[PDB]
Amino acid sequence: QSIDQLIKARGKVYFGVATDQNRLTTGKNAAIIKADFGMVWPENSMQWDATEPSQGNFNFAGADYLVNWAQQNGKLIGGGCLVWHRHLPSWVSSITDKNTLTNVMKNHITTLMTRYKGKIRNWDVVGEAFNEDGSLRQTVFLNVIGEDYIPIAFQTARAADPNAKLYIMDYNLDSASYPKTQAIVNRVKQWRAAGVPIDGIGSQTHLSAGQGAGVLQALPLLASAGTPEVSILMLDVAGASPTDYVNVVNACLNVQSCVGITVFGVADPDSWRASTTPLLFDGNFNPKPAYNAIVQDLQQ
Amino acid sequence: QSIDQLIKARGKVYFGVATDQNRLTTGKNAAIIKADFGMVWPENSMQWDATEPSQGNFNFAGADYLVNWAQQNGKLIGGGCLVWHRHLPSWVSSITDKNTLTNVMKNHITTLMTRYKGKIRNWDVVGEAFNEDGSLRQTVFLNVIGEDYIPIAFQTARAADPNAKLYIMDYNLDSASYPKTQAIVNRVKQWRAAGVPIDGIGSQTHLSAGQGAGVLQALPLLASAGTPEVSILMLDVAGASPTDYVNVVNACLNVQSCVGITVFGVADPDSWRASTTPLLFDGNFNPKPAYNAIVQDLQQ
Ligand SMILES: O=[N+]([O-])c1ccc2nn[nH]c2c1
Ligand SMILES: O=[N+]([O-])c1ccc2nn[nH]c2c1
Repeated sequence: QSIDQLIKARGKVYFGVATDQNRLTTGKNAAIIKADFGMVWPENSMQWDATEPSQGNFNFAGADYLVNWAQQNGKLIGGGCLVWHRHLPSWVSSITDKNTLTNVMKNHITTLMTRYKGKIRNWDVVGEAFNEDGSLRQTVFLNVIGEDYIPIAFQTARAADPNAKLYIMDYNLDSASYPKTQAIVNRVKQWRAAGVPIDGIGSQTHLSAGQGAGVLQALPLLASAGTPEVSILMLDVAGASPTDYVNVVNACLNVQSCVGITVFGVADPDSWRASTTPLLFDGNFNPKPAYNAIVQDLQQ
Repeated sequence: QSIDQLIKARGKVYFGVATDQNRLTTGKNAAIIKADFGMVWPENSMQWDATEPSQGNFNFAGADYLVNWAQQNGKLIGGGCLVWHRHLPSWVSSITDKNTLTNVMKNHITTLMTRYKGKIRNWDVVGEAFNEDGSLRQTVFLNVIGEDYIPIAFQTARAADPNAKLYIMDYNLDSASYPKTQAIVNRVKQWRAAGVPIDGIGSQTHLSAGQGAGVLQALPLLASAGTPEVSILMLDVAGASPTDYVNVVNACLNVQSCVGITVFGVADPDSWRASTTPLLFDGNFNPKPAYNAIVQDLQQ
């Protein structure tokens, strides 16, 4: 059975997966995505280092391939990350002038979003903006533009494509008692109360064995910020226990504003942490017990 | 135990593999390439659709990543394919003017080769130019420019980087009695007699089970064209029988002008024909029997 179909039958929008051109032309990835998943995200092809490796020199071939494949196969598309220190080329982080950085950031956002205007359901606009203690991470954007870079990014994104749902994303939001989780919720509440157009919080969910249960409490806390949507993104679980995966799915089901879940690849050998076999299909492209456990949960 | 080291000890240049950025950041590919392979090729990142998606506007992010990684890790680099109908964007195949297409082709060759001048051992300049009956394939280049497109491509490439070995590549050159095999020999002999700088013939070797034995006769026939080098490229073998792989390796060893062998990926799940499990490492990144058989053959 298709986990995307089953999650839609439970009132959710999608079960998604990260992919890119050379996954779609190898292995069994295309067949599995066509049958079992409802939304695709670019694993790498929309990051800043992939799309604007030198100023104004945009590289869209990989992203274009993904968008076209998704449209021809009737899949939703997520995009990102527009503003993320981790995939930033050196030409950006060397800028020290506030006006120039504001305009470089705006141009990067606008160019990417305009190119795919109307085709992208979700954009991850700002990623990993928080330190573990809940303060704002001191990236080039914070240091040079100041704390208004987040309002600016979201206002710019809403203008570039008013159809898209605009998300902030972060990791280590998996426990309700962790300071980072409470910090992002209270900042998003205040931003939205001042009119910043943050439509969603996306939780980059990279779990160790046994950590799925904590998401059942963390995700309702993220939803308390009052955004229209929340999502689980980049999901993988070391060991791929059925218990951990089913707990994450049930957290999604329990939270009315949680629109769906995206797993960070199809098959274990193509994972960034392949030795932890953390995905739902094995190296032979066979569904693993965690896949079947999700199916059986969603049927009930 | 490294098949590249062992083939170098037998007097050859390399045992190589095709890869690209998102293979190097996932799985165990980087570790295996570091330990066991001596040359890397771009699986996709130097093809025309990837590098020049609109006229004169070049995308280098993916290819730059691979070249940098190879230099950091002491590996040789192959590049290609500069002129190949199978990865051609639509803007090229809609040109009908001979001068314009000639200039477009020359600019594509010169721009890529200049960017990496001195860093690339081998360039595959022209690919898949022959029909199965040995006539020239009627691609946009043949239809618009005529058969001079092949001489022009090679002369342009030699001027752009005189350090690089320049190859023509084709597939189905695996049997000495197949018409295509003798046809490429006939034409390469004629082009070299006219001063065209074709340094190598690269045989894109996609075998079915039991076809390795025929390479023992086909590869010496390809070498009879008199090029300084020949190579085995894009190698994969359905079923990955040790006998097939060893026969291909011994064909290389038997042909003085054969500089090396490149396999078309690391692990089975990442193959274009993964269901045929045709590579040297399995879906758990373990070396398969064919890998160990190559090790023993190179020591014997
Ligand atoms: O959910 N995702 O797998 C995913 C992948 C890449 C991304 N970049 N930004 N947001 C992303 C989400
Ligand atoms: O040998 N190769 O694997 C390989 C891969 C891609 C290519 N493009 N042109 N030549 C190529 C060789």
